[PDB]
Amino acid sequence: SGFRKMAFPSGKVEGCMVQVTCGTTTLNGLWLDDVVYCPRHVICTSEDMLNPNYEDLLIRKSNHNFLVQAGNVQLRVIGHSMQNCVLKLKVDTANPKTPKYKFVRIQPGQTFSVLACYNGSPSGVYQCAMRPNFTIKGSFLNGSCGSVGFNIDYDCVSFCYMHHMELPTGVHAGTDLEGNFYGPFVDRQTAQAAGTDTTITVNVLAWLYAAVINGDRWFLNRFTTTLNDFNLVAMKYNYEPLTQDHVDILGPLSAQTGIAVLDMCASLKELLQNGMNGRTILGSALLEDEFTPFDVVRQCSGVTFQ
Amino acid sequence: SGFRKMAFPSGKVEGCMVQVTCGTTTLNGLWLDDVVYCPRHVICTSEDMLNPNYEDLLIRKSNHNFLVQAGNVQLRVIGHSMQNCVLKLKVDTANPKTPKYKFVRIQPGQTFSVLACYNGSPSGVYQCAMRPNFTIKGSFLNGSCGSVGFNIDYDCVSFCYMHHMELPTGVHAGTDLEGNFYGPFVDRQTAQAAGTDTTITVNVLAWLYAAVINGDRWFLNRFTTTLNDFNLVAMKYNYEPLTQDHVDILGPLSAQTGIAVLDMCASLKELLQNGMNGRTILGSALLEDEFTPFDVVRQCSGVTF
Ligand SMILES: CN(C)C(=O)C[C@@]1(C(=O)Nc2cncc3ccccc23)CCOc2ccc(Cl)cc21
Ligand SMILES: CN(C)C(=O)C[C@@]1(C(=O)Nc2cncc3ccccc23)CCOc2ccc(Cl)cc21
Repeated sequence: SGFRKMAFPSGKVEGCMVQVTCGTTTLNGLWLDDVVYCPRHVICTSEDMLNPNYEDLLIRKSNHNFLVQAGNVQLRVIGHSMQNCVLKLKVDTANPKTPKYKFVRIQPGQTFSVLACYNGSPSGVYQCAMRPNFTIKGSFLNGSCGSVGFNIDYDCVSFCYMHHMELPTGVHAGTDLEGNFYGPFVDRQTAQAAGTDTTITVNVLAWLYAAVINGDRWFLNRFTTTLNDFNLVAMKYNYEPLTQDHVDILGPLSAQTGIAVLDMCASLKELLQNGMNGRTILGSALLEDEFTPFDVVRQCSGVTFQ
Repeated sequence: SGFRKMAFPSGKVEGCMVQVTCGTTTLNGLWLDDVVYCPRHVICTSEDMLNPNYEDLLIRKSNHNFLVQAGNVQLRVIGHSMQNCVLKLKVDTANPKTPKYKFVRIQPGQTFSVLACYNGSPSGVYQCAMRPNFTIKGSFLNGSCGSVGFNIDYDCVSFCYMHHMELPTGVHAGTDLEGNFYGPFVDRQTAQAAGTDTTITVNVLAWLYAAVINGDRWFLNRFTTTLNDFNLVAMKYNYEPLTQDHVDILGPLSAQTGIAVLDMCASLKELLQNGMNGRTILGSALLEDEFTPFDVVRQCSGVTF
């Protein structure tokens, strides 16, 4: 029993973290096989940050301009190419610690672990969700660029995020490992703002099921609702609408706890209306939305605590 | 910017996790050098746990009764001994992935990362604090025993916890790596209950400093308090007393933010007597107490491992 925001063990990603230096810029790279992936903005030189022409800046670079360091060993860059907003540095050594991996593009509401790095050295690991506005609420200081988001499912690392920038509100933006940004963001210092963030409703419902599995029940009620009436109330609290796909994915938790999805939806409807009244759910006074239905099933047992 | 509950990178510990099987019981072991450490209750069946004589159960065991598996390789147990509530299995192979390490006993309020494991395989890493009642509010299912708690200092792993059991309230109990339980717990299936938990006051203050570093400052007030008047109020709300050592350890955060420790205490004093009033601090409606002053400095400065 118990419920924690749990990150995947970061060891498989730690053995891939390297330091990439281009001129005065130093950030992190992900060394997989004989390729080092990093944000392409490592090549930007002060006046090439408002409107950088990356194709032109990269053409002017040689392999000898990129300094790649893996621990206390300097890797030899033998090629460089760009794929969207990610720079790929071909090196003369395959990473002997390369895990089984894949590059996956995730959708909002999905969770992943972040291995925060500085100068190619891992400093911390935390769990977060891709917000509906395509930002992540990370914890990153200058030098964290190139830090990666990942999931580990059954021996294989799925790389889903690479950190590129911090927006004016302190939230973070990045790309998948193919260099495509999540959200309407660009790797330019031009005026950028995240859209108004909203609550990942399916994740709140999954977390309420986790609370019931862990013995919490005070928020439960005898009501049920239609999916449409629930969505009408939820959107008034900046909660995202719940689709039939979300109701289906909540099915196993519904079967495990004996609380139908729309029965739980009526409990969430009441929680939004009254507040918590000095009570907590899984030690939290706010509704948690960074646990997917998959995370709750992964973390929780097969038998519900009665 | 941003503030997250952050665990140490778990790689150095992952290379030490092995599966230990004794009879029908399977749990996790920590393979360091040529020794596998695990909870001694792996020698227990079902009746044994009700009233166990571990010295007697262990004497009846032979090295071949212990099945130790590191990945898909079986390790040969060549010796077995007990140190308090931990079983030490001498193996014929030193772990080539043994990091620089030490065994440290932590105090309540101190934080550490937990590498939750099942069948010697790491499944998750999370950060938690040793509660003042010596329990940890972990997330553990059956098979998680032997999962370890650790911190990292420079390139050295300090092992501070090994999971042994779950109490009736769902909170967890375990030992240091020398087998000594944290708290008044015993490794037996008997009526046990954690004492009433209290809030780690120095950690709340550190988290308030982290909020000020991140621009969240609505709770700051003009007031200050004495350490004695603060403690009188804190005791009343089931908050741990704040000592001069805590005030000293909060010194760098005080210097960085320009808010004296006793100035921040008057802020906490008001938050306790009045609540948050519909506001949040670092996105939380409750005061967070699982970040030490060192965790806040480490995160709001980027110390790497
Ligand atoms: C991984 N999880 C938990 C998801 O829900 C992913 C996701 C989803 O709906 N997420 C979204 C939740 N809520 C709000 C959102 C706003 C904008 C954008 C997405 C939002 C992503 C989109 O495609 C599907 C399709 C099918 C299912 Cl079952 C889920 C999803
Ligand atoms: C290093 N270089 C070349 C930069 O320009 C990085 C930078 C950035 O956001 N870095 C940051 C990441 N994450 C956290 C941070 C915290 C504080 C301070 C900075 C942080 C800073 C300037 O604004 C942009 C704009 C667009 C892109 Cl893609 C990157 C950036």
